[PDB]
Amino acid sequence: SGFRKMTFPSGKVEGCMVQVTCGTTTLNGLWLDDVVYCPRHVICTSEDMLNPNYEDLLIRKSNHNFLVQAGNVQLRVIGHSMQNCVLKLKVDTANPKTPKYKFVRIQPGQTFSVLACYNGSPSGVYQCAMRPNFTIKGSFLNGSCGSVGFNIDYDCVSFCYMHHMELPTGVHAGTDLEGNFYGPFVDRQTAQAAGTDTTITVNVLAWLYAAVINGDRWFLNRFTTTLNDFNLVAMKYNYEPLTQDHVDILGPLSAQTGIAVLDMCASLKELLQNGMNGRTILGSALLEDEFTPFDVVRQCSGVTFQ
Amino acid sequence: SGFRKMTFPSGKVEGCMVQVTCGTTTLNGLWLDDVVYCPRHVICTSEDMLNPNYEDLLIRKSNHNFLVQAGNVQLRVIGHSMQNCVLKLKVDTANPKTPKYKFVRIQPGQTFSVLACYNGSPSGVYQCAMRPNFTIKGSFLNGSCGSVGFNIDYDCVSFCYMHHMELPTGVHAGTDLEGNFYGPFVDRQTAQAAGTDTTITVNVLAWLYAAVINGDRWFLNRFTTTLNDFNLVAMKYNYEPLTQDHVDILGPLSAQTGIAVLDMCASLKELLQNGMNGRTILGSALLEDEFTPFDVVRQCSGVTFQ
Repeated sequence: SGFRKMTFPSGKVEGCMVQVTCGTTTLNGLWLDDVVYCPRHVICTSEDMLNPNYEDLLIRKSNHNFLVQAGNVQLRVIGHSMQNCVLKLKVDTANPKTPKYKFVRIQPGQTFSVLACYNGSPSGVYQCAMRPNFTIKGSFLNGSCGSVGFNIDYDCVSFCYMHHMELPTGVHAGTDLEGNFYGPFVDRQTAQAAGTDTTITVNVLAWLYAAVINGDRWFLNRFTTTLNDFNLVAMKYNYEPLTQDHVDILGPLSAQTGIAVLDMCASLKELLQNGMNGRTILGSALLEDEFTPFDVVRQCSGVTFQ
Repeated sequence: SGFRKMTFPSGKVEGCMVQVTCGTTTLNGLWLDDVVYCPRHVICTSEDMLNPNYEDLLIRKSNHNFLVQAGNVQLRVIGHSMQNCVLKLKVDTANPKTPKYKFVRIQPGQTFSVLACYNGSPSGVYQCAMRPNFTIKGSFLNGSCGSVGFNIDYDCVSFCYMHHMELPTGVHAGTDLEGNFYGPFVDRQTAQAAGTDTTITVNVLAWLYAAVINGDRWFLNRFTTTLNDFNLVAMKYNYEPLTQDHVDILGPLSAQTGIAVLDMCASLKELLQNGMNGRTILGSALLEDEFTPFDVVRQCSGVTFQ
């Protein structure tokens, strides 16, 4: 038993983390096959980031202006191109540790593991979720740009995130591995703010099902509610509107534990209107929304992926 | 910026995770050089665990009764021995992925990363702390035995934990890599209970310093307190007695932020006597005690270890 925030084994990703140097700037890159992917603002200095013409700045750069280091080994750059907000440095040697991988644009609410890196060296890994406002609440200091988010299914590494910037509000924004920013953020140093960050309701119900499996049952009420009435309460407390697809996704969690989805929605409705009354659930005094229904089934059933 | 629960990159440990089979039982083992370390209750069935004579059960076993699998490769066992609560299976081939490692018996309050495994396959990694009652609050299902805890400094893998059992209370107990159980627990299926689990006070103050660095300052009071008076309040709310060594360890956190340790102890005293009043600190409504003062300096300064 037990339930904690888990990340995928980051071994397959460490073998792809490189250091990219371009002028006075250095950040991390992702080395898959003979292409190194890195944020495109490595070609900017601190003064260019106010309003950089990336196409113009990229013209002044040649292949030999990109210093890619894989540990102690240096990869000779033989081609550079940019799509959206990412660079593609074609290198001469392919990564011998390239795992089976995909580039996946995840949807909001879904989670992934983040391998934080500095100077191409992995520094730690933590679990994060794609907030409804397309931000993530990771932890990134200077030099962490280029760190990737990913999910590990079977043996395939599903890359989904690349960190790009810290917003003035303290949260983080980035792109998929094709360079497309999640949300309406751009890779500039301007007044950027994220919208209303609501709560992923389907994740909260999955986290509540994991509580029942683990022994916490004080919240299981003696009431019920319909999907329409529950969504009325959800909008008052800034929760994502629950759809029937969410109810269908919570099917196995409902079948494993015996509490119907709408029955758990009433328990969540009671928690939104009465609070926790000083109690805790899975060691937390708040309602957690960064566990997808798959994340719970992973941990409450023991799925491996080596 | 940002602050989250972080684990060390588990890559160096995945290359050491093997599967050990002995009869109908299968759990995980740690393969360093030409020795595989695994829990000693792999030689027991479900009925032996009430009161197993491990020396007697180990006599009935020979080298060829131990089936060690490293992925698809099988390691031929050429020698078996047990020290305390761990087995040592001498194998013919040394692990080509053995990192620089140590066997370290950590002290309570210190943290480590746990790589959960099933059938020798890594399944996920989460950060945990050695509670004052020598338990850990991980997450372990059947087949997770043999999973290790570790810390990564520089390039050296400091192994410190090996999971052994789920207590009836739902928490977990284990040994160091020399087989010595943390705490008064034994590797049997008997009525075992952990003592009073108190709060690691020095960790809470470090987590409060990380809050100040990250922008949370609502708890920084206009009072102060002495070490004696604070320890009086700490014992009322079941907190570890703060020593001068703890104050000395919080030195750099005090110097980086400007709030003295005793000044922060008054803010913590106010939080113990008044609660959070509905507010949160670093996204938590409770007081976190699973961040060592080193864990904060790791994350608030960007220390890498590849």
